[PDB]
Amino acid sequence: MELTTRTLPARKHIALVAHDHCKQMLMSWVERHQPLLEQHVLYATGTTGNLISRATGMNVNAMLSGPMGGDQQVGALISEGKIDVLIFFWDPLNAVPNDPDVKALLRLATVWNIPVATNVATADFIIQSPHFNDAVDILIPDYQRYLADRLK
Amino acid sequence: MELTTRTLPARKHIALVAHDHCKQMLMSWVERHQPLLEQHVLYATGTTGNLISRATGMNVNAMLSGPMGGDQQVGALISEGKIDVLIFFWDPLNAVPNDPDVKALLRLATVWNIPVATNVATADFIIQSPHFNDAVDILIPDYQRYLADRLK
Amino acid sequence: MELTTRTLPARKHIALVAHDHCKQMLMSWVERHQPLLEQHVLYATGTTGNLISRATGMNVNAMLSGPMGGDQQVGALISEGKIDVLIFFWDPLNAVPNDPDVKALLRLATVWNIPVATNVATADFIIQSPHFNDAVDILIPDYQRYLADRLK
Amino acid sequence: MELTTRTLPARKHIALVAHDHCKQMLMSWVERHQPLLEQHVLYATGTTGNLISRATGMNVNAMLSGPMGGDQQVGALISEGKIDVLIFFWDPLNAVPNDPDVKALLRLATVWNIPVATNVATADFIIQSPHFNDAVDILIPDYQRYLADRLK
Amino acid sequence: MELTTRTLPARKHIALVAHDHCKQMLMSWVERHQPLLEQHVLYATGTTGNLISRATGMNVNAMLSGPMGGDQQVGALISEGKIDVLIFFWDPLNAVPNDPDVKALLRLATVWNIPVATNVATADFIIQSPHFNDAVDILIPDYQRYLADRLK
Amino acid sequence: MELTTRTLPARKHIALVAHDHCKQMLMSWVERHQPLLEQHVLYATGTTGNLISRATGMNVNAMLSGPMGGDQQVGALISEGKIDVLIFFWDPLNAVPNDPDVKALLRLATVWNIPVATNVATADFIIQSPHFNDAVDILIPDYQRYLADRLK
Repeated sequence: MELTTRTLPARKHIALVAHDHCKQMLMSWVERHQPLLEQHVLYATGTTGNLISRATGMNVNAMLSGPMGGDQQVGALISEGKIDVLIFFWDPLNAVPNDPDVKALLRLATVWNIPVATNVATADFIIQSPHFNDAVDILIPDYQRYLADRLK
Repeated sequence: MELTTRTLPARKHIALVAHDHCKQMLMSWVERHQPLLEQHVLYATGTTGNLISRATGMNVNAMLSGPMGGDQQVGALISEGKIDVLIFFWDPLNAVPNDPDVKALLRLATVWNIPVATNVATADFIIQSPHFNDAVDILIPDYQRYLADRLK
Repeated sequence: MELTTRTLPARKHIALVAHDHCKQMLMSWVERHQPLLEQHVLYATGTTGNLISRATGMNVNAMLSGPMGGDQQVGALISEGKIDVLIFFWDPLNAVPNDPDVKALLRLATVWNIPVATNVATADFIIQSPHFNDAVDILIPDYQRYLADRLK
Repeated sequence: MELTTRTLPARKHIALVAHDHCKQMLMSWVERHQPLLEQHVLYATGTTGNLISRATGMNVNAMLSGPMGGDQQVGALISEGKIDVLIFFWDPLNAVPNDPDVKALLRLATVWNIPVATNVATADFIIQSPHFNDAVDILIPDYQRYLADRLK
Repeated sequence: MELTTRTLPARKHIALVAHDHCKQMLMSWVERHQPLLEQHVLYATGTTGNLISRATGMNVNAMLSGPMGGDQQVGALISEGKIDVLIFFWDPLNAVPNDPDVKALLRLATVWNIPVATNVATADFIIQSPHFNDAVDILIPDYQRYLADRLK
Repeated sequence: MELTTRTLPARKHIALVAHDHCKQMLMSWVERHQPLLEQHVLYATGTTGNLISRATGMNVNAMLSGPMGGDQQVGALISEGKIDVLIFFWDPLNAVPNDPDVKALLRLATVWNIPVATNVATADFIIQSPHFNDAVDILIPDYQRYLADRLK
């Protein structure tokens, strides 16, 4: 598939998501990096988002709870180039009912080539990276040509 | 889980999705019922959408292609009460790349209790039902109450 | 591929299956439509079946419980043209051990093109549909042609 | 859970199933042990069963093809205690459409505790075992106590 | 695909694994077969292995707990040809977090064609089989040729 | 549960894995950062490894091909604390036979909290991160305590 470029802005649109057993883990991480995160645009699934705004006082755009469709809402935003970073702490030790949604979301994040962290170590590596606070160009699939070839 | 209601408008917002090996099967179903479908509002994933509007002249609100995010866009619309009927002809004899997206879409449609058809027989029954062209209430989960329980 | 036709009888052979968290929904639905379900022949997996028979007094041919093989028994009956309608309320908010059995059953229902409802709205539309109490022809794959093409 | 006992007959009801890329393997295996297999009752999925009977002249009770519902037909027979042994050479290297049916089939063979082989090595150890031609007691879930528990 | 052969030594390297609900079963099975098992080399996942040695006094090479990587460690050993027999009593009635690991390990055992038992009935037939203590040749995929093709 | 800590050495042990449709993408990424990667220890699955070394002349500890067990070999080393970073470019637009193996590897990489990149953007952010060349502490599950409770 042919590729094209997209610019991730200096102020990132970050999606924050965590399963219940990983919530306290995501909360700790968000709290120790708050000064930095307060500089970007935050999005989150329903429960996670409300817990964060409650604990940190930061402004978060909360979507629907994951099981109720929040996961796919974030997925759609990503496919629309509305999300630049995805922090998804899914539980690797307890199966969830929205497992397909979880896999679907990660699949799309892979496809659209945006930075993705599924654990703390990766999250720290990402936010400490130089281009986290600067604009940078990434290579994304050329959807227009992808679609055109589908209709030939 | 506490339930509430939502009213499906007389002119239904119908999403039409089909995997490649099912596109001809969907095309034919749409042509056979065009006189009826013309009275409603059509949505579809990228490829399916363009193939239809071209072969019938009907106006279809085409989202991104399934693999590229279309399925999740539809799922999001469903969870937001913007889609009232789902017609999804997925291939039952051929694994696909966006299988998780497929399962996640069907799960949400189940959750939000909207009429869903995954084959021709079900689609025919739904479309021939008396209230297909009428406003009718459906029971939906009470998100607000559901969320509160979560933040407690 | 290669398709032929089957005629669903006026007196439908209906399979009723529900996951625990959805059993009350199914039960209520059955009670509200007992007059009509009174006619037609009813089948069900173990637990679901006995509960219905025990609360409504209707005759129900109960198979093994889902986890014990009931889903596959229904599946087999469908592929053998013994089931005409499938009412399957699977839980979209909880994971189950017989998940593959569930997906397998829905795959076969799709393949054999019979009316399938996975939520109340879909069930209501199918049962309210005019040709629900009539003989209706459905397009089904021609197994003979399919098998012949396998042993070429 | 409650467990009771069942006796596997001296003369076993064997189910033979193989995916397309494993068919030649199953065929050879069958040919090498034909004299012994002819002493038992043979069952198979559509394609597999015909290929075997056409090549060996053996009497095989062929079910529908796997993708068309044969796997579930076998699963049901196992759950009903009509299949005592399962030889299923599935393909661990290729896609395969009826994947859930495959997992569901193996799930039931595990649940109902019957000898199961998914490769030649295991198939050989099983058929060469001293009690392959004898009656053998196996522990199986006690459905009665299971269902009774599910109710009341 | 090119196939070659490997010889399973007379003294087998057995891997023993069991999900929680099946541990008691495996334990008892091991004790009733302790005489024969002592003549072999035993391996097991963290929890399973410790319980066994702490009850039978037998020497068991315990890997990591399954959910922590045990299943994959066993998987690697098999592909490396260091495991000859796999006795894996996985829970067919309860969803586990390491589900993919479970499936991946079973996939590999199938690929490398080693004797595998997933229930007691199969475990008994395999262990009593004549060549369980003899050196036996098995067909395995010829990796050397398989790799060479990949690099053409 | 109980978490302990581990220190990734300044000289990282990097695992490189890619599905066929992503190999060209990984090669390009590798050569683009060869100067830096040259200072670290590289590991990879069969095909990927050979293709890399045979192209850059860098030393690569190649494992078996993914479908043949290499995915689990890598997963095993990660769980053993031998792999510090994982670059896994899996195909998001094409389903693979060793899919369970793929998910299991990703699951373990999540549990053991190591930096994980599934696309180029994530890989670049990690490798461009300042502490990529420093000794860094990461929180990991306290296995000892974990196992202790299991045997309480």
